[PDB]
Amino acid sequence: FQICKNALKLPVLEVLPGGGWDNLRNVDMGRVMDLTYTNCKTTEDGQYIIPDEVYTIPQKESNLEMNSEVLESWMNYQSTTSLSINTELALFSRVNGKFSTEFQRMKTLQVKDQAVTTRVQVRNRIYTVKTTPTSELSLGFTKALMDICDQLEKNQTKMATYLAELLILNYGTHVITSVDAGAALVQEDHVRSSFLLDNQNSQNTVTASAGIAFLNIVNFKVETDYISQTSLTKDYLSNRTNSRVQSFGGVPFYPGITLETWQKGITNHLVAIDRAGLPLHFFIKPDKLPGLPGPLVKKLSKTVETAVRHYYTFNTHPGCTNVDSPNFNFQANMDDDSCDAKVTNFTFGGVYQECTELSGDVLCQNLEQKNLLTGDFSCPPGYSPVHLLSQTHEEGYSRLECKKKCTLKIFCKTVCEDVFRVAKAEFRAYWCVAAGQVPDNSGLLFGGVFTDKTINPMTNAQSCPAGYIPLNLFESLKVCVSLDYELGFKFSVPFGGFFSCIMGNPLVNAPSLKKCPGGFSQHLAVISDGCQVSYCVKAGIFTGGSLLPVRLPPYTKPPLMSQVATNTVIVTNSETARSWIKDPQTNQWKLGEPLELRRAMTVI
Amino acid sequence: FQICKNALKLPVLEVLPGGGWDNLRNVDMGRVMDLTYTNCKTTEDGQYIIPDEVYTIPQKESNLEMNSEVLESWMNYQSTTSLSINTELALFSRVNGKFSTEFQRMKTLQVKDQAVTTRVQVRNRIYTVKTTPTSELSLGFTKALMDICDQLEKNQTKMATYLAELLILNYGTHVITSVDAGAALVQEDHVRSSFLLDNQNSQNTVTASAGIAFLNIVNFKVETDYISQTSLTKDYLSNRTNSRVQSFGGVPFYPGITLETWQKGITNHLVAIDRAGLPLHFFIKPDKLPGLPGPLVKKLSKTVETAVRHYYTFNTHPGCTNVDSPNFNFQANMDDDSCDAKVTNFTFGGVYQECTELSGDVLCQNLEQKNLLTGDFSCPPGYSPVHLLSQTHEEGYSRLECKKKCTLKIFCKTVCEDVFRVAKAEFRAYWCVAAGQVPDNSGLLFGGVFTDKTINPMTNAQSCPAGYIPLNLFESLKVCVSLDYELGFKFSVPFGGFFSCIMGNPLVNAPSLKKCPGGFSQHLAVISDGCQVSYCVKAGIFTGGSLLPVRLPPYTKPPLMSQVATNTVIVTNSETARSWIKDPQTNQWKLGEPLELRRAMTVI
Amino acid sequence: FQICKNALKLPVLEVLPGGGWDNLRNVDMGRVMDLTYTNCKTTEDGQYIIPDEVYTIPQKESNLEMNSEVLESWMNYQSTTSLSINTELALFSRVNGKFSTEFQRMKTLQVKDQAVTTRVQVRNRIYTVKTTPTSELSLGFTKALMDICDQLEKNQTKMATYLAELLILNYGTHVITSVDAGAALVQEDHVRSSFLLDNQNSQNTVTASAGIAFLNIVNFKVETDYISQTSLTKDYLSNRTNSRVQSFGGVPFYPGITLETWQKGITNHLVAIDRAGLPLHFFIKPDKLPGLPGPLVKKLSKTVETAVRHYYTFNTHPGCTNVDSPNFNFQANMDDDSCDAKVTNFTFGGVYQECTELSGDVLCQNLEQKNLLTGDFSCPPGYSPVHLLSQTHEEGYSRLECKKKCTLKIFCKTVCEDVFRVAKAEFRAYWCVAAGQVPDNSGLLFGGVFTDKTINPMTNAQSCPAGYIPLNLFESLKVCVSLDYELGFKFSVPFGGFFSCIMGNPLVNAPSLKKCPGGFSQHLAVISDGCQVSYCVKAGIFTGGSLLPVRLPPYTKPPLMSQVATNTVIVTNSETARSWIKDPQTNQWKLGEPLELRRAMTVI
Amino acid sequence: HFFIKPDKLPGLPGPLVKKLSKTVETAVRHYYTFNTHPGCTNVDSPNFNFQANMDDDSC
Ligand SMILES: *[C@@H]1O[C@H](CO)[C@@H](O)[C@H](O)[C@H]1NC(C)=O
Ligand SMILES: *[C@@H]1O[C@H](CO)[C@@H](O)[C@H](O)[C@H]1NC(C)=O
Ligand SMILES: *[C@@H]1O[C@H](CO)[C@@H](O)[C@H](O)[C@H]1NC(C)=O
Ligand SMILES: *[C@@H]1O[C@H](CO)[C@@H](O)[C@H](O)[C@H]1NC(C)=O
Ligand SMILES: *[C@@H]1O[C@H](CO)[C@@H](O)[C@H](O)[C@H]1NC(C)=O
Ligand SMILES: *[C@@H]1O[C@H](CO)[C@@H](O)[C@H](O)[C@H]1NC(C)=O
Repeated sequence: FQICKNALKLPVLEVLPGGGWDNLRNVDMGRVMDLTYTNCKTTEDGQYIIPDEVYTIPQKESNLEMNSEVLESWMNYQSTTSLSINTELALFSRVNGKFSTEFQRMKTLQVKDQAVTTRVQVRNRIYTVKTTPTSELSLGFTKALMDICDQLEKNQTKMATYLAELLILNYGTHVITSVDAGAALVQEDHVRSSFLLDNQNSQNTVTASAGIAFLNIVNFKVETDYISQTSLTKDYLSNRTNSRVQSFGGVPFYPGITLETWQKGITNHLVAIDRAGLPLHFFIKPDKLPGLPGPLVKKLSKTVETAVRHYYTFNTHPGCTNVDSPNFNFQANMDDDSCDAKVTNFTFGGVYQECTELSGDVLCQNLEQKNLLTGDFSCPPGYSPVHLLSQTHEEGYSRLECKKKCTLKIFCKTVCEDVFRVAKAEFRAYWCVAAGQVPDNSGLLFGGVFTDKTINPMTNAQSCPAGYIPLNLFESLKVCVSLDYELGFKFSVPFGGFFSCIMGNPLVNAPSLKKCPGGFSQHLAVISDGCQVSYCVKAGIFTGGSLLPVRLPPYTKPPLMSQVATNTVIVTNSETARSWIKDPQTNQWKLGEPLELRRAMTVI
Repeated sequence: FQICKNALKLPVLEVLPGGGWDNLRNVDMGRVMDLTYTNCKTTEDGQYIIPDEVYTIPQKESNLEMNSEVLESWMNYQSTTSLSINTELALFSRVNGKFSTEFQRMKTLQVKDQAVTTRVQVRNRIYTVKTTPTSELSLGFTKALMDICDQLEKNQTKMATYLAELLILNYGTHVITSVDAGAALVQEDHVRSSFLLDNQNSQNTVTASAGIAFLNIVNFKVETDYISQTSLTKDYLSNRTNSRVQSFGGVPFYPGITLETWQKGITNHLVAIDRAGLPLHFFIKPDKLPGLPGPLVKKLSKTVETAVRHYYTFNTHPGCTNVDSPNFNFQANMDDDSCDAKVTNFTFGGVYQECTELSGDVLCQNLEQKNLLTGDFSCPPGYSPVHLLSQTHEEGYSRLECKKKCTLKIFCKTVCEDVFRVAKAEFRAYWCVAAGQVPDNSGLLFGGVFTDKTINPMTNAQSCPAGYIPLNLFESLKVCVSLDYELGFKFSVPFGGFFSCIMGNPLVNAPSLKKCPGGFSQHLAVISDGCQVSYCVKAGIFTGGSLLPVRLPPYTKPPLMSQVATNTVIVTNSETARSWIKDPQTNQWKLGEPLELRRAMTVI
Repeated sequence: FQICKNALKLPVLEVLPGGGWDNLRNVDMGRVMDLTYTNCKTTEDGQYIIPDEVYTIPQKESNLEMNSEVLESWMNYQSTTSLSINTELALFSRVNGKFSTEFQRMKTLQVKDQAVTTRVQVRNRIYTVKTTPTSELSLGFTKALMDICDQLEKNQTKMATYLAELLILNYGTHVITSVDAGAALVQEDHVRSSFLLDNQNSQNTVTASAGIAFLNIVNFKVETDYISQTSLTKDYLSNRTNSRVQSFGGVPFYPGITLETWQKGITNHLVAIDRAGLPLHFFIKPDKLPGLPGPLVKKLSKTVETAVRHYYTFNTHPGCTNVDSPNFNFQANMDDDSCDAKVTNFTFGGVYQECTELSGDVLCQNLEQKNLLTGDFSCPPGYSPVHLLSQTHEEGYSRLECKKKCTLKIFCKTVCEDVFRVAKAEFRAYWCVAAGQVPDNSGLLFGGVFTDKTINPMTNAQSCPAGYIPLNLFESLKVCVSLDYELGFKFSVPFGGFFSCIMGNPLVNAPSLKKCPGGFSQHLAVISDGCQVSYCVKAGIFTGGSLLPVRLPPYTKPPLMSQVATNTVIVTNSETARSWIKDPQTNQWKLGEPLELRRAMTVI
Repeated sequence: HFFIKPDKLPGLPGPLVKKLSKTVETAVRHYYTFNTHPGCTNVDSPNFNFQANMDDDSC
């Protein structure tokens, strides 16, 4: 786009709608649109140039909120940088933006201080920039798309999902279509809930005081002299906690910039104020990719959909988030009435595993372990076996076969042959529940849980407590269970249930959703081939504390190539008489009846 | 248009009438007009150039409303950015602009604070820019039009509607014809209804105080000194809540800009102040598209009409919106006298489903489920079966058939054939109503509802309450029904009725409109192939709370190609002796008698 | 990139996401991306140019935190220079940044003064710069990658791990993908915990005082006059310890720079504010390196993974870090409930070694030593032998063989032949534990430990205490054990247990994790061929004191070439029919069936 | 001594470079031990050695 800047001496449009966007991480991950500047299309005013596949409608509407916008609960989270994306009725609208760099701070300021958040935003959005419907894709994005297509062609349903998760990590969860270019001047003013409970009838005065304080802090730079200083403003400042005036656009903010010099500061600076986009799985349509065939593009879109879904469900964590309730879970984003649900107590029953291995019995015996009570895969008397996960495990083993041909024993040289013998071993995890009123003595007491990735919240380290035996559940899931009841009673915590991605725990009252009852705090334990297993515990002190970080894709190490690579040179549909033949090129699909019939007669 | 800027050193007209416009989202979605600058046609003053297919009549009328414009109820919603579009007698004039970024804030400020909105607008509209009647269409818009035409040609009545909904998402619901270029300076000053009830005879003084406060806040930048400061102004500021001075045009606003420097700021900035346009389905006329045939263009216009209708009815939600009434529904946009209607109570009867599948019985048994009371598709004694939806469901299944030809067992290679076996399974949902005075013990109690898309407002999460069995209605509609009466009485809520897009519930008193009686709050449940099904519940606390977000098109995942693609090379009319023959090109329709008769003799 | 600076007179983007990043050392080690400037791609504003394989999304969001951010405990460590990397759920998220130049100072200020840290940060991040997914690698990084590949090809599994550790030392542990270019103005204000315990209800005032003090120190440069000076500010300054206003970006900070001149100072200066990247072992994918084969790249990635793991576990040290507890370990980064664990006391049992040498018995007898009590490899009565390490040791011996051919005894000249006879000697270390209640008289008392690398914390020098015999454990591990009980009782310290990388000590209660019980402080002793052995001691005064420095890779001297170099010209997979043939070039892998079958028939 | 690796010097052979690195290592060691002097460095103790750098509990 440098040729257009040379021909037209004016800065390029700063924020562009072309490119992927992540709802959780709250950042634009990658570029999904090519956005060529072959023709120097500019904004209707001589200020910014725009790519050819993007049109802009200049709104240039500047608002001056004289009073603050109060957010009582943080479940809504009317976000600043993206209000039209964190609000859509997506797969999960509640956790649409609950992992942002802004919402994390807002949450740690709202629950740890019992203080609602009030913002005084001055958003002078300049351009509502939008993508042209007939826009192409960027070379990197379409290259990753074609790579996922070729990997779905080679019957690698695990490697294709892994590459889709990598694409989401590199291109977000939503393709931005609309974006409100402009600037913002927000003061995320958190104020105690008791200040609103004492001024519920005078909330208008609270909002007015917040707004005038924002205004006089922006312009004056002097804290001893402000405008409209009253007693209620002093009480507001006294009940005020963690004030921060954040200018999302324009020249970087300081308490000295008069709002005239701030609004005039928007001449080159134009940041996304209200970006709105559709999910990327919906963006990849059969007409969007001309060379790639229709049904294959639809299968790839379904793969991207299920990968975005695995991203969402693994990222979000269900649990009550009511500040006053005792079973309040701080880490949870999406809240159900678990804290309000009747509290109970369950006795854990133990876990065992089965080995079904090809060869080399040393590797599956590591993941295989028996019960603590009985010592065998049989369920303890009085409990019911519940299935958790039925998938295969494999790790690569590098073997090199060397045969040396040595003449006169001085020309001796070693030449080898690298062989990678990936061994697959089926593994299944089972855990039982007290379906009957069995004695609590037999009831194993859950003491904690840890693997090499997460940290045991009870011990604050990747370690097994004293007196407990580590039980390897799948590969590295080390559950710590008490060999006896009393000596491990003070340290341990009542169990909540083990539920996985395919099958849930029966503890919720015969339908049983993938959740733990009795107001127990749920946490993730292990991810395995795009499937999660979760542990739930009593809502104690260790359930809260720190905020859970954002889990990022991919959710598995690169799956090894167990299946052989396939070349689906011919693609067919049973519904319609539509086919697609692969040319000698890598990705060049063309319609032809003779070639199709010939290659079909050859393959079958 | 850069050649005209080089030849004539002056900025281009900022806002243009060419382009689509969405009534609900309140933004210009896409460009429907080409707007070529082949001839450098300018405004009659040397300030802005205009496209060749657009003429402008300069009004340059500047108004200074010294007093505010009060809006008692928000049902009218005289919008700021578009007053001539949100007022037309369209398909739904009440919800014409009820999903705007402005109206949402106005509503949350009007009902949550019981405060009417008053605006002091200074709209100096400069140019009443209008489109030439003999104007062509943009390449992207006409390309999407031709795509919808070709898809209606291939007998894909579902994919064509999906592409029409996508076009509406990309080109809005109204093609703008007139637009009032200019700037605005509005103060959306919300003031309590009690302040107007106490000053009903002195509303003129309230409006004067609002206007003078707007004026002295715009110019002075000093809050301690204003002009015409009286006691009534102080009472107005005391009863004032969420003031915001929003300048829709010109240089971005700040409390320091004297209105002289604001009005002089309009030299390059020209935003749409009063945009007026006709719906896009009416814009696509037989004479608008020369190559595309007449009756096919009319069928495409009817498709766009029904798609805009599906957009509207799915977006809008009917329910009483009277602040004082107990059955007030906050989310509802269009209001009938439901809250004033006589309150009742109905006992829910249960839902069952039928499977009619081609092959592979595993997929339809997921959507098929029996009654909770009886356990069979038979209606419970004393109830009447009511039909909800009769449409087919299908999901794609990717199957690849591989036959390997391996010589010496070392040249072994796998070559497959991608086959997509879309399986269609007819599904029908039925729910019964207590036509007679049946016991309430048998009457199933509605506990809530959720799918993978929406969120259960009772549980605030996508989850089934404890003690309830999830009932899959169509694909993912998981209704939670109580197995017993008492234990689930405190959590559940009296039912309101299930009504779908094709058939409504008989609960409204034998004609039965698609609505729920007794002042019950209505909400959307599932969209399926452009058809909506709705659930209605007692107007409790959970019905209000947050405002319902804007539902966006398309209202279904891309429908799979079940029907075979067709090439209607010949098009005929039974009324008139008019035909249209397809040339070897993609879209090139030409009149010819010999070609028509020959190809007709060949096809039939 | 100088051609783009000549064509476009503007500074290059200062911080770039391309390049490796070390989590522990908290610095960008090396460059992992080539970042060519073949096309002069610039930022969307005329301020900075960017490499072709890097795109930037300008956020330009400037925040002004009016109140401080309090960190009660230093276990979370929300870092300033990298908040999105020290938070990810990596192999070890607790020690993700516990070896930074910032965290070391924060720790020595937090525990030695019992003072929590509060920061008032002004981070005006300008560009969220990100790497293109289809980006190549830098010549040096890909050269080191190819070197590790060739060394894994030559069956040097130790030299390959050594080169991987060297690469991590030269390219960090994480490949940066996202980076928030900008500036920061942070005041790491440490304040006593008693000041927060006395103002727990008034923590908002403490944060406000910290923020206003930051603001008035930044701008005024005069310490006698500040704004908003109250009594609580004076109490804050009285309880204040080690204040430091650190500007991470922009023009270097001084108390005179008004924040206007600081924010305006960001025109060329752009430092990483929030850098986010994935681990480098995950960055090296089969598609990232085209020439290098797939399974070999996967094996190299596993080698880099295990080398990063050895870096992490050797760097981190587990031990309780609770300030109030008596068993507080200052050096420990990751904390378990060891201090809270029941305190015990164990009697050390002694160490012996075995020699299994090829030839030249002088070298293994140095590492071999018998027990002090018994004087033989037999375990003392009442103890249980525990294995520590089973690996081979070797050191190079240079021998030159000279035979002189001298004519007339005056032409006499010496010509030799350098021969390097690396001698490998197997060595095993065993140490016993009092499995039974043996007398304490026989129980050897652990007096200390030292080698040539670390320093004995009891003697503060590499020396053996008087009256103790040095016991060489592996090569240089000189454990000092008491020959008697009483005379060495005052100097010595109760033992905690010897646990190594492969096998742990059985002192933790038959599973025994690699840890020491009873709240004993753990320290590293010796690293040997990528394996660590650790000694644990009673949590006394000498366990704290100074902070442990950062252990840096490689964790072994260059392993001698014991195994012969191999040329795996052919690489094969047993799962898929995929192979890779080496061309006469160094690293040029190409697919061919005839060449593969021929060379396979030749090698086997 | 660690910087001089077999790959750092291409012309010079591997084992000879390793022997030279061991020579540089032992020379740096002779530099260190000859430079440093062990002795107690506690100001209050009577046997305080001022010249000593590294301190053991000799005093
Ligand atoms: C394709 O992958 C699936 C899933 O692992 C497997 O069941 C099937 O046998 C594979 N087919 C071929 C031809 O590799
Ligand atoms: C909040 O304001 C009330 C009003 O007087 C005051 O009594 C109270 O002390 C304030 N709280 C704080 C924490 O300053
Ligand atoms: C066209 O579509 C309709 C609606 O699905 C269907 O009834 C009809 O059989 C189809 N005709 C052809 C020729 O595909
Ligand atoms: C509104 O104005 C009346 C007039 O005196 C006053 O009594 C009342 O307190 C005001 N309400 C608020 C909320 O300030
Ligand atoms: C390769 O190295 C391994 C590990 O030291 C050794 O066991 C094996 O014998 C070596 N093979 C060759 C051919 O050098
Ligand atoms: C901390 O502040 C309190 C409040 O008066 C004061 O009593 C105390 O002396 C202060 N501590 C220090 C170390 O200045």
